[PDB]
Amino acid sequence: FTLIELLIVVAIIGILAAIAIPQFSAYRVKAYNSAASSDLRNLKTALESAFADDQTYPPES
Amino acid sequence: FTLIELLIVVAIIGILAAIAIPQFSAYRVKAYNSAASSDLRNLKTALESAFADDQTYPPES
Repeated sequence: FTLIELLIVVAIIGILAAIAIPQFSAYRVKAYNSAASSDLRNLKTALESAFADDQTYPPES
Repeated sequence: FTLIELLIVVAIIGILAAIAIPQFSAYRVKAYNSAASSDLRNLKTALESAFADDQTYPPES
């Protein structure tokens, strides 16, 4: 509308364009880690189930 | 739901994935042993029954 109105908008667009976007890197690597430790604690039950069938842990591959 | 909610889950999955799984090796070898000593104490009764039939322990094989 008025030149002064178009001077507040550009003064607010500048504000709302920098709101300290956080580093969402550590908060995701923790999920990838806790998939692998879960997966290992599960894998152990398969190994120690299979031993109590065969008196041996499985052959590799 | 919220990023903080997905930060407690990964903080608990990490806990419940390490609960000091014990070594269930000695607690099974004892069973295998007590099968063999039972089996021997039984085998002795067959030998010393067979003697009191024949005046001799059996021939081998």
